[PDB]
Amino acid sequence: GSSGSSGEEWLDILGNGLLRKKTLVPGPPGSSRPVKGQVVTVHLQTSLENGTRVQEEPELVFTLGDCDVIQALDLSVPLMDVGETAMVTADSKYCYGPQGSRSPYIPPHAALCLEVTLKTAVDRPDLEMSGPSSG
Repeated sequence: GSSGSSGEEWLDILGNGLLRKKTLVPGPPGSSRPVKGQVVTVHLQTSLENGTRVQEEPELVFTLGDCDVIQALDLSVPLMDVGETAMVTADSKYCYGPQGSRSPYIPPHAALCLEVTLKTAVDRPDLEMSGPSSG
């Protein structure tokens, strides 16, 4: 027969298998998934499949719904409730690309372990005296 939710292994966000998600720590019953188009602040940490931390962003902020961040992070944020620590493992393609990065630099086709943590989601900006400009 069939029980219902079949989650023996990581969760397929896209379905292919590249970009996956693993809830490390679930949030409270009061929390809930944020909205696309608001200021979401989480903690993303890039690390080589081996264990070579490439970067560490404690206060990562971006505008959900604008792909202003990694394709494995912006596609996971809206897949986790505020206060729930979830990890994501996608191929470089979704991370930086088959071409690599600049600074920090990263090798192509080189998967990277990223740990997403939804802290708070609001409309108001977090980083004062900061923002994009025309030029």
